[PDB]
Amino acid sequence: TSCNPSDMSHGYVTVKPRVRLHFVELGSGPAVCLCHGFPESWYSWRYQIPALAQAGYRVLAMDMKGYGESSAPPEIEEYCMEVLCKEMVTFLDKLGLSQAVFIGHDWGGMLVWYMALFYPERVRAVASLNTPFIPANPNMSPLESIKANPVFDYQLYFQEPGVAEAELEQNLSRTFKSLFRASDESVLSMHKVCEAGGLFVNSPEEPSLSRMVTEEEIQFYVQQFKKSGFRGPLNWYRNMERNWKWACKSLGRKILIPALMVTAEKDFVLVPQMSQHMEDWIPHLKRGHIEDCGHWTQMDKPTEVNQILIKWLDSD
Amino acid sequence: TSCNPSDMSHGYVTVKPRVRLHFVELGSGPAVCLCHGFPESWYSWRYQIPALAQAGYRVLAMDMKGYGESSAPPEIEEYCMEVLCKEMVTFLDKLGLSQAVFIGHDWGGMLVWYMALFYPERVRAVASLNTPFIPANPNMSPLESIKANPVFDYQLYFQEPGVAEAELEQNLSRTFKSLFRASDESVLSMHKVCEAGGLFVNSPEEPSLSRMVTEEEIQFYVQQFKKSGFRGPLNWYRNMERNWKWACKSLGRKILIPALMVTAEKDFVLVPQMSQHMEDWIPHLKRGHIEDCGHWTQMDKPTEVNQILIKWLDSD
Ligand SMILES: O=C(N[C@H]1C[C@@H]1c1ccccc1)N1CCC(Oc2ccccc2)CC1
Ligand SMILES: O=C(N[C@H]1C[C@@H]1c1ccccc1)N1CCC(Oc2ccccc2)CC1
Repeated sequence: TSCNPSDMSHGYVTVKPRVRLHFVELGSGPAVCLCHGFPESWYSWRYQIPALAQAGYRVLAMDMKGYGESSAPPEIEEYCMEVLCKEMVTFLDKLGLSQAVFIGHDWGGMLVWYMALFYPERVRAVASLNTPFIPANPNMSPLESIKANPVFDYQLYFQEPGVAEAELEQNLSRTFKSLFRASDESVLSMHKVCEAGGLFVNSPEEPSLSRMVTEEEIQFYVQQFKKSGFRGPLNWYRNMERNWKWACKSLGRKILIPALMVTAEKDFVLVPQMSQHMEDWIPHLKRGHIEDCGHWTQMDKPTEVNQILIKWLDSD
Repeated sequence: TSCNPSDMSHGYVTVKPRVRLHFVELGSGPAVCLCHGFPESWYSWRYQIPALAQAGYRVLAMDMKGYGESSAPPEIEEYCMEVLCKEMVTFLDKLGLSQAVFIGHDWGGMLVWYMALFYPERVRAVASLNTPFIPANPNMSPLESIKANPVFDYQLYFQEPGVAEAELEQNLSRTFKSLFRASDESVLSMHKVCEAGGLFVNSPEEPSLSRMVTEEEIQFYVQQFKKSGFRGPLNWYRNMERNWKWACKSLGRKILIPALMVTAEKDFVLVPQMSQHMEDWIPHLKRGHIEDCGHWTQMDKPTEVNQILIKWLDSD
């Protein structure tokens, strides 16, 4: 059911002089590109990779820019959606793939939605775990969306370069044990982070291991983030204005390729209802929904995830 | 139309603790594994890779064990056909490929024949450039064979470890310019190498640049062989008794999968006639033939090679 790092084919593509993307590859058949979120890894797809391969697909599980063995340049602008999207199109070009199915989770979900929006010729079909597609609003900028919804206080905390990095890097084992939990095992409150002076200001010093993950799996993430740290990954949050401006350019156009939106009942940041009017701009959208499932969808409910993705790939 | 290394996807698979195989990967569709000869590189397929990919195939171009970015262990036993084939099987396994079409040239061609013989379940179809399939003779030694063939003198010169390595490594640039030439530009004789005391004793000091290759292409080979040198590549020659014995436990089995033999009119080591009775053991055998084509079939007549491989791939 799971992947061992040293038993995988590891691929590397240079998308521009500074930058190479690492991926893991398994299977033959149509190309399916898996795109993880924050603060994760190709390995967050470890339960999907063999199941999709076995179901008849050629799986490319990325280390997204900023992560793992992929390049992690320091400049904030290197991680705006426009740049990240172009690099992924280049990725396909170097691999000689005219198209691929894109499946994303969290920030990776935002990525695949924009790939579908701006590069539909290169996206055979698109699926997102948790992250909805909301057309950009030309009237309200990104800063007025947080005042409307206090849940994203932590996002403000993530803005100033250096600050969140030092807390998250301070003790990597504690970071991942604190984050990677089932929703009922939560020890964090993304609500008054800036005032409290940190995400872990008063969560346990020695968190217990969640029933979702083993010590060995936590240590893999720990090992991976020692390479470049949290600057690249946190830079994904620091281009809200640039992402908004860019999203605003494709107002009129709609996603006409096969599409899947999967919601998780207990994800308290990417709430199911955020996706509810996606029919209005994607009438053919297919849906899944996972019960009793928190934010860490792939880890939390791998079997449900596998069943939903495999059924959708095999049909449309 | 060729390949630029920095524009290729580079793949890496650890097949056992000490050994990882490097490959370049381009395209989508049925998997086609390309296996070069001595002393070459994945790069020797530079004109086939884009053509096959464009023709609807997923091309995996190998650095064979001993070469380029693949591991090159020192021991001679690591390069016997049994170990090499087993490793190629592990390669497919970890990539999650149940089968591949195998296409080989020179020593690579000998490899794919053995793969077809001993691992028919993993080999979809097989094609060899220049290298014929001759069933092993139970009654005649490997050293006994060379005594009915004086052109294979150079093979004796290859047996003592360190000797040829030193000659071929002493000026890499001269080495490749001396070897990679059209058969009418030849500056070498493989008549009496042992007693003449070297492959390059009577060839020019600064050979001209063959018409088949540019200075830049030559320098790529130079760069590649600086990593490991010639020990690994030459160890391919130093297992004749073991290879013979291994092959002598396969004399009942025939190749039932689709098979392609491509002969090269001016290959003065792997002569076309050496293949002339192959349909006695493979009745369904397809053939290709290339006029005015020396040993370096891929670089010498890339158009014709492409035409032939694509036609046969689309048919069986
Ligand atoms: O912050 C996250 N993910 C949380 C789980 C990560 C986290 C949080 C806190 C600590 C560690 C990890 N977002 C919000 C930004 C974007 O969602 C959008 C953006 C715009 C529109 C719709 C959705 C991607 C997902
Ligand atoms: O030496 C080569 N290749 C020559 C062109 C390389 C060369 C030569 C000289 C210098 C550089 C490169 N082999 C020997 C092994 C096998 O030949 C056999 C053996 C047994 C049966 C059938 C075929 C394949 C061809």
